Amino acid sequence: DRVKKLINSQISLLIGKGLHEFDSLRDPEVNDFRTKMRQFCEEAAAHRQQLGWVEWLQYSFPLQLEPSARGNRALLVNVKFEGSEESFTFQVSTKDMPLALMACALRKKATVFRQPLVEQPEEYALQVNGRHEYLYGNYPLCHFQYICSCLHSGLTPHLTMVHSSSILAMRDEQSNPASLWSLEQPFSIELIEGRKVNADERMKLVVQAGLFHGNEMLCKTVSSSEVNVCSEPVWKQRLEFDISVCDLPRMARLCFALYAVVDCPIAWANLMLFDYKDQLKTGERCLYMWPSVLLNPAGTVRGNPNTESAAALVIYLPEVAPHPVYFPALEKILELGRHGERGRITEEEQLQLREILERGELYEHEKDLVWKMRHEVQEHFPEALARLLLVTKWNKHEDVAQMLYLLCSWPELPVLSALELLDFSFPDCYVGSFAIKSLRKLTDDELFQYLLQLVQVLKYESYLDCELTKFLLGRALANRKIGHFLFWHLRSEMHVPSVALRFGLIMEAYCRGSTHHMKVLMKQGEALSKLKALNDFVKVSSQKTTKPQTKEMMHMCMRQETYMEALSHLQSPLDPSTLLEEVCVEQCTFMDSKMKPLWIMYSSEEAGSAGNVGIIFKNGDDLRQDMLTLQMIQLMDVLWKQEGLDLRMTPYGCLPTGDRTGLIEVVLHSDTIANIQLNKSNMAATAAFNKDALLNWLKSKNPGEALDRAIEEFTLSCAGYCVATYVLGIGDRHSDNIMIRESGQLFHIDFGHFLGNRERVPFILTYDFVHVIQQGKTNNSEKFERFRGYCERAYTILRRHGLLFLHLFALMRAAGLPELSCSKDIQYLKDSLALGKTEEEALKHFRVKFNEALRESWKTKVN
Ligand SMILES: COc1ncc(C2=CCOCC2)cc1S(=O)(=O)Nc1ccnc(C)c1
Repeated sequence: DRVKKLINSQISLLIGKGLHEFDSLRDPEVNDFRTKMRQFCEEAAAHRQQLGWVEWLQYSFPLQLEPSARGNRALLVNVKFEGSEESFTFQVSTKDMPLALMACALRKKATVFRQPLVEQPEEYALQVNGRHEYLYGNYPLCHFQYICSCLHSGLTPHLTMVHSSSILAMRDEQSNPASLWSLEQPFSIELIEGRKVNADERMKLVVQAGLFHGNEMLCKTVSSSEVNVCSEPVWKQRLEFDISVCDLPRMARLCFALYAVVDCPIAWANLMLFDYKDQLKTGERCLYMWPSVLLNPAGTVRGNPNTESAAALVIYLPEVAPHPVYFPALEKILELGRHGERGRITEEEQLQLREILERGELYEHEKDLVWKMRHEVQEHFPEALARLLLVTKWNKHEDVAQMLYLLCSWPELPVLSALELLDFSFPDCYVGSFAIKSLRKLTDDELFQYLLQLVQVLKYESYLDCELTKFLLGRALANRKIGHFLFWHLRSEMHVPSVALRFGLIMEAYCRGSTHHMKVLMKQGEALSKLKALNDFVKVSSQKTTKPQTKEMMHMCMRQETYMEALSHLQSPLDPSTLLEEVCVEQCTFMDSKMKPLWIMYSSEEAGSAGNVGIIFKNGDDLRQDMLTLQMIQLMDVLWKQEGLDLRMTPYGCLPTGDRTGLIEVVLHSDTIANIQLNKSNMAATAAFNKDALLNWLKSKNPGEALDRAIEEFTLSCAGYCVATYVLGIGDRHSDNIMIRESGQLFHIDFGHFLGNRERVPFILTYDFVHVIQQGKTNNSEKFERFRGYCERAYTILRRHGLLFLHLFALMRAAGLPELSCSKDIQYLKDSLALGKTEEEALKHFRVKFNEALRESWKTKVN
């Protein structure tokens, strides 16, 4: 009671919505979700409380491995022991396991402390200094993301030997405190009246209505009669749909659209015909409609929360029986579908099936053949499940029972196929459950890669308690990195009234499961409060006083006790492994752009060089599209690295955290092309020609022999971003949104416009980069053509995984991004990846675009 009331107020602050509002609804669906999901999450917290010390490391500090390891050389390593400032530098091989390194550290400890030790290497974990990152398991050193980054950057790994008893003390510290088919009457509803309708009084009001099973219409859309415009329109009329009440599928939704005629659209509404407990809905309903900016089937089945102004359509769902009618059980359904005649198929008719299954829209007579051959499909082409599901007649219960009988015997599908089955175009709760079963095999690394999309799938759900929510909640409770990000993906959409109820409930369920992680997340949101307040002080001050004056005004504001306490010693929302220890106030600043984004610098004494990190607080712009583009780029880099192609990419973090608010990870020792190209006086890189400025900057940052590898880092990262921006249609590319690292790595920032946005983005080649690739020479086709090979290679690797990109982009349509909503945007990708052509055909096409970019590049060399 004493702690439960505090935990409840902590949860409420964390999610920015009071838990009392959930109870004020008096909603049974909400209440049952809160009881059931708190049971599931506390069970998980208890399971975690007893975990072994190595399993607790797997929960808190999951391994960050290189993509090639997933599923030789000398190396200097510095190792200290927890509780001592003394350290030991020693040489190891890139192929040695952490155990060998730990055993070597223990021998070099026994020889200094003159004592034959009791502790063994098996009792220790290697922590990365000043990070929530560990090195454990049977993997060679080079296979870890930390050691791998240290070899490229030439840096020395600094590890700490943490004992098993210390790891177990962290676990203890973070403890949680103690029958339908008989009804053959046509489906009908009574459109009674409307409220708060704001429309043109010269026009008349109409109510269109469709019956949907996801994207497909169950029957033709019906329309209401015209009634003069006013705040309270009255109809009191019965609308009949060409479908039997027995034929209505389980996941069927009634979609409404209120509009004016002489074509101004006013509002929309949806609802499920079956409630969460499978009962057919009866009685009067008040539908608080959403404003339209015609019928919207993919829209939310929950009403508009603002009842103080939303227009409300009043409907009556008739009583089709004297008793409540529930949806038949799986046992009753499987028996109907179990009986299903099998006919013999011709060998000439079997050639037509194998061709269209491997070929993708179908013709009317081909669907007839796909359905007839459903049994041969299940047993020889099980990967064609989604084609068959689309040919099934969801408005004819005999077909649906027959399909579900095959589904329950269907072999498990590869992850790529399951991702397709999560699309709104497959709304059956059993299809969704078969897809989740096939996704259970996803590794925590694959899960995390597609986590963003899986969160958008939750918006397509028809009911609060679903298999996907339980799967995502179960994975978040067993891996703290997944839990961290799943929290921030939901927390960032709390300002959207259509998703606030579901996301606030899922966040509450997680907080029951991890009380310690709630405190860690609160500390992060508290920092975000102070950052918003400090960015507001800057947004105002910057437009009166000069940039250097506003900087010391910001620095004094940051030096207040409330700021110094809130902004220090927290986990980075961008990376849970990165600890943000001491704010370096004098190092902080802000951009002179419209939204004045804050650049907050941090340092750590325990972490050293790796502890010096930056975060950019952005308020005013929507960070969702950058986050998606960056994840897509990082996916391309994982795909390329899996084929042994490392193109030296820079997928920095970017996380939306609230309404037009979010963080971006600063990439240090990097500058924009525009700033290097300023060609300033008295500095190192000043050149005779501007085409040299960038190569002279690389020359000053990488002296002598370092330059040759800096040019190769540039070439590889160039080839990678040329392909990525081409495939993704990233336009609006200029010198101020292209940055380069002191290492030679080139990268892109400011991903506001992608997928052509409506024009087709060509392949781009800047001659300023071509000059760096050619090592400052006018003609160097040896180096230039290596670059063209790196490009062709990168492009062909991505095409082999084009379906993965298409399925992921299809799931992202749920997010509501203005430049990603319909098939028109997904078309840009099929064109850029040339997915309908053969490899030699698509490479030939790609070669033409690269040559066309080269002709465009010579138009600036000749000048
Ligand atoms: C879209 O906005 C951003 N995107 C990325 C960065 C980064 C920078 C350096 O490290 C990797 C991240 C920063 C921002 S920003 O600071 O909000 N905007 C900028 C616009 C143009 N030029 C600059 C230097 C910044």
